[PDB]
Amino acid sequence: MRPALYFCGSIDRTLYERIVSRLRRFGTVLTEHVAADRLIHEQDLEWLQQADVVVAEVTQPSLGVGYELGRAVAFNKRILCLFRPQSGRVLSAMIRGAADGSRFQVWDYEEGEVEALLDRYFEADPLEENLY
Amino acid sequence: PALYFCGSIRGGREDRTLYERIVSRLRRFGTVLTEHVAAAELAGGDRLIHEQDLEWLQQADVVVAEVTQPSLGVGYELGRAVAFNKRILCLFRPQSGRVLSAMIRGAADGSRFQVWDYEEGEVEALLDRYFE
Ligand SMILES: CNc1nc(Nc2ccc(C(=O)O)cc2-c2cccc(C(F)(F)F)c2F)nc2ccc(C(C)C)cc12
Ligand SMILES: CNc1nc(Nc2ccc(C(=O)O)cc2-c2cccc(C(F)(F)F)c2F)nc2ccc(C(C)C)cc12
Repeated sequence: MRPALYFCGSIDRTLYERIVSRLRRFGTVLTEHVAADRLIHEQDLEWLQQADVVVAEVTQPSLGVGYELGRAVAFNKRILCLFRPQSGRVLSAMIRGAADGSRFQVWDYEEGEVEALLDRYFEADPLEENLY
Repeated sequence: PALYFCGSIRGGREDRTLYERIVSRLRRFGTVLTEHVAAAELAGGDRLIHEQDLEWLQQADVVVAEVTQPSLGVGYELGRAVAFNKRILCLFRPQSGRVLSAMIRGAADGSRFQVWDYEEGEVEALLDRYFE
């Protein structure tokens, strides 16, 4: 089966659909139907552990997104966070500070470039190798 | 006891008097590791901030989190705290009109991780109940 990708965002919808649509080129997006409480917590936890990579849109402040990122770090997951400074917000220091430039990355982006940034991210460290 | 008070930067401005009341009450039970962060007008290095909060979180006997304001930082600290199996109390005000994230309400096991809905006037009596 294809790699499993976890898309994390705040429960924007047009941008989230573009992110999920692009990530489907790299594998199954486990949270695709969520994008489209104990039971919810358990299901997201099951999917986070299954994920090969966690891609989180962290522009909208969310306790849920933050919590899933904290659990993901504790699971030693490969994490990419996407933040849009054009929102006007200052990203939480806890999320910027968690970055280590390798396993946990935080990229500031402009809405128009998100598809190109996701291709860049998987070209540098693919989940499936390219054909010859 | 070492007590970790977890609140949001936004809540530290909009709920300043309420955060001061919570920190003041918590001091009757032990040392509040984050007292100086709550007293500050909120950055000095995001990695330094992350490492400091993570050191205090690791050392804490109990984490008391005010989760009424959505915050990626408060969510992240709660996710790291659950991975450490910290004893956690989350305080949420439904009069705010907010719907607390399913991820936070769903993390409750009702004993180790508890989430209490409250009205601001009763917070001192509720913290006395919790530590009694
Ligand atoms: C509210 N319903 C369900 N939420 C969730 N996760 C959340 C919970 C809270 C938060 C928050 O911002 O606090 C955000 C999320 C969330 C996580 C990943 C992606 C997205 C996306 F942005 F893509 F949509 C999210 F919103 N997981 C689910 C998993 C199964 C089911 C049923 C099918 C069983 C229901 C749910
Ligand atoms: C922003 N500055 C500093 N933040 C923090 N933690 C945060 C980071 C982000 C968030 C967020 O909501 O996203 C919230 C917190 C936070 C954590 C616990 C208590 C509070 C309280 F509400 F009580 F105030 C918090 F706000 N730790 C620090 C630790 C040392 C220093 C020195 C420079 C003085 C600075 C800081």
